[PDB]
Amino acid sequence: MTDDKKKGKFIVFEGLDRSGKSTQSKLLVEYLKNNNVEVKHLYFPNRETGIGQIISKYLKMENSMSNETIHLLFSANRWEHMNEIKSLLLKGIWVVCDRYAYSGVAYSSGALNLNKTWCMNPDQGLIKPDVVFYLNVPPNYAQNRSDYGEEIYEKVETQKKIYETYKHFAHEDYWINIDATRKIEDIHNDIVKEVTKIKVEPEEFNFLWS
Amino acid sequence: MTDDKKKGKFIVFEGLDRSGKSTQSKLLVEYLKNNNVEVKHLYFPNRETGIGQIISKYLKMENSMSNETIHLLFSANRWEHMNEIKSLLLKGIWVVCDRYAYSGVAYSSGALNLNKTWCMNPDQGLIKPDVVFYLNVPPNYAQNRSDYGEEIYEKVETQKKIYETYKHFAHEDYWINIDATRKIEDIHNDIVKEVTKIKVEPEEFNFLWS
Ligand SMILES: Cc1cn([C@H]2C[C@H](O)[C@@H](COP(=O)(O)OP(=O)(O)OP(=O)(O)OP(=O)(O)OP(=O)(O)OC[C@H]3O[C@@H](n4cnc5c(N)ncnc54)[C@H](O)[C@@H]3O)O2)c(=O)[nH]c1=O
Ligand SMILES: Cc1cn([C@H]2C[C@H](O)[C@@H](COP(=O)(O)OP(=O)(O)OP(=O)(O)OP(=O)(O)OP(=O)(O)OC[C@H]3O[C@@H](n4cnc5c(N)ncnc54)[C@H](O)[C@@H]3O)O2)c(=O)[nH]c1=O
Ligand code: NA
Ligand code: NA
Ligand code: NA
Repeated sequence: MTDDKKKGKFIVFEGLDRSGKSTQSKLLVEYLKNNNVEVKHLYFPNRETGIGQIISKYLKMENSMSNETIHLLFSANRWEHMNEIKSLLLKGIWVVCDRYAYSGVAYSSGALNLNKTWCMNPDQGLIKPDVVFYLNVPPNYAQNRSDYGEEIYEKVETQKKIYETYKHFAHEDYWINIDATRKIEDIHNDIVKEVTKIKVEPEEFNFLWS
Repeated sequence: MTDDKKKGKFIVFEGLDRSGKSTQSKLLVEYLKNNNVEVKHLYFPNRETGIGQIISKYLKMENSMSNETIHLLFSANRWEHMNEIKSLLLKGIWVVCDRYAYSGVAYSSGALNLNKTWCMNPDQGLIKPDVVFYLNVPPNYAQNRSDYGEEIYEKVETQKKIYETYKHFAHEDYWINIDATRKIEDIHNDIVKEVTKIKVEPEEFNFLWS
């Protein structure tokens, strides 16, 4: 009756810029809703919060910030959401989340040359997701995307480095590589095949990075 | 000509709430200007910035935030200043600083119950000061001073836990314990005495947490 168990499932999309994360998670969520499964759609960065408004401005080059300043904002933005998320998952509501601490590490080490550990430390103790679908597109695949170049990191050479740093996570048992250069529909079914593989049962919360 | 040495000295004050840090540093700056040193007065948190504004609001109880959200903001706030303080110290301007990283560790783990290491990590890599002046007073000492209680940690029980965690720095190279229970001018005196002790010569930059 004093229950502290995670009851929803936590699903994260990771990927390079414009890689289809909104496209996929919308659909996943939509699929989850036609199957008696409850789910909230989240995303990082959340540009609505105080902290979030500053991240946005950085991304849009309306301001500039130092590497370590912006990195810690991205991380704080995830912690300002931990209760929300924890609450949802306690209640049995699934969370499908577009970007997370991986983005944080991939981007900052890749694009801003920060040290990976340094980059990881702030995000330690955030809730561990049950799965990450890394939508995988090659950096030069991305550029053909509709709004490519409008935001700070969307330059081929930069994505090129971010693509390489993302492999820092390939060895995780929840890291699921998805070849994302396809028909939206194909990618979608893979995700589905993979989400029903998971068994629905209550369990203790886990935290990064362990 | 391609020179990256530190030519200014960098002095932090640490202490519990309302200990006399602003007071003691207005004095040290005054003194430094007389005896011909160029010096800039800084303070943390710097409430005036996009981030500081959020910290301010937090401290006044105009918002709440998770512990981790706020702690990374305190850190971010110092990183957004490093470019400035590095330029100053590069040129030979001294920096006198009201509060720094130590505040972040002592407060966060003491008042908020965060893991020490985790608290330090985000500050790892900031410029190291030369000397820290800790204005030691007993935890219940300061409670009569003009505005005490207006801001979040200004509770006797909370001060005690902070006092215990500041000890984690107590007997270190750069750490200088000052009995700040005294009349202002006697405190000032003991500071100047240790300040005259400094060697003025250029040197390598040092970083937290070495
Ligand atoms: C969390 C975090 C983020 N960042 C950095 C990383 C990012 O560079 C940046 C902006 O954050 P963002 O999430 O807005 O950046 P993007 O993800 O690039 O922006 P999008 O959200 O728009 O990208 P999506 O991956 O959602 O792409 P999507 O909107 O789904 O689709 C793009 C286009 O492609 C089509 N499309 C979708 N799937 C397709 C497919 N399979 N085949 C062909 N076309 C496909 C879509 O319909 C759309 O037109 O922030 C950090 O540095 N640190 C951090 O901690
Ligand atoms: C940087 C950082 C801060 N914090 C926390 C620590 C803090 O709780 C709060 C910031 O808050 P603050 O630093 O603005 O507020 P205080 O620490 O209380 O410092 P103040 O700016 O309020 O004042 P001081 O401590 O400098 O005290 P001062 O302004 O010198 O004077 C206090 C009063 O006492 C008198 N006084 C001063 N010295 C006296 C003496 N020796 N004897 C008798 N009286 C003395 C003065 O006239 C004044 O009224 O945030 C974190 O949690 N993490 C972080 O990383
Ligand atoms: Na997205
Ligand atoms: Na105070
Ligand atoms: Na002060």
